Amino acid sequence: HWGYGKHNGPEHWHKDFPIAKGERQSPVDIDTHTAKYDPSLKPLSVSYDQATSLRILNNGHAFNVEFDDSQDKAVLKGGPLDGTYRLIQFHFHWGSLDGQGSEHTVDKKKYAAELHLVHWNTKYGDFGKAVQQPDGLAVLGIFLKVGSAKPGLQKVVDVLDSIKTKGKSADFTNFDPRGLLPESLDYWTYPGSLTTPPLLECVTWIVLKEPISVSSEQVLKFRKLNFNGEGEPEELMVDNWRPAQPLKNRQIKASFK
Ligand SMILES: NCCCCOc1ccc(S(N)(=O)=O)cc1
Ligand SMILES: NCCCCOc1ccc(S(N)(=O)=O)cc1
Ligand SMILES: [Zn+2]
Repeated sequence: HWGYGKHNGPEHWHKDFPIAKGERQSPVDIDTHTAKYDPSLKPLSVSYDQATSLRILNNGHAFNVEFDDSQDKAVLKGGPLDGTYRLIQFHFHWGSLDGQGSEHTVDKKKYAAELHLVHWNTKYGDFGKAVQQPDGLAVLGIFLKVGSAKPGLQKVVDVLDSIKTKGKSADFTNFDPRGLLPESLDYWTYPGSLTTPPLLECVTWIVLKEPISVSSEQVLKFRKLNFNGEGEPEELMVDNWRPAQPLKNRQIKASFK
């Protein structure tokens, strides 16, 4: 199975997922001087007041916090988007060291981690159908830097002991993802892909300019998770990020000057 190790990592993925070498792969480096301000970009509309979180799962590559997406409860609209995108899950990518972990980079700078809030276009009915469309998903990407603690992240950190290994899940109701956002909703946007297999080219990426800060203890607890299942040799879940891919025939637009 694909992974992040030397023998099954990002360099290998193209052999089973040839779209790895495609025209709109993610993540990418965001060159801030080359991105263009687009005054026609609308403000993001993040409407999470009615979010219903259900469960947290170690899926062997990261942990997902899952939401009830059977109604318009937590949705993303506006910005570059046409229509309404429902929150289905969020997850993170992170490093073994504070100087790496993010998937997107900014002027080649790597953050300690990156949060992905994953949404699907309600005109396609369900997530499985959405990922087969060029405008199927909207992923909101938020950089994490190490500094002061993020209070709204702590309930996530404290449950990770109960989902240490692959396939473990825990009830995770009443979590408010609004606590994970920075102050500003200024963003960059570009057309891209899932950053894990199957690497489908179905994502409108919206990457916030302002990182959130998390504490060293918070990200240390991420690093104590396991890629492996219970009773298997322990492999710490670290460096579960794909490096920047060629931008090719794309331009990154900015919502701000
Ligand atoms: N030397 C043996 C290594 C074992 C792993 O083999 C793999 C070979 C390829 C993949 S892929 N194309 O899904 O990333 C995953 C695992
Ligand atoms: N067709 C099944 C798809 C399963 C994977 O779902 C993903 C959903 C989001 C991402 S990412 N890192 O681009 O936000 C990766 C994978
Ligand atoms: Zn992701």
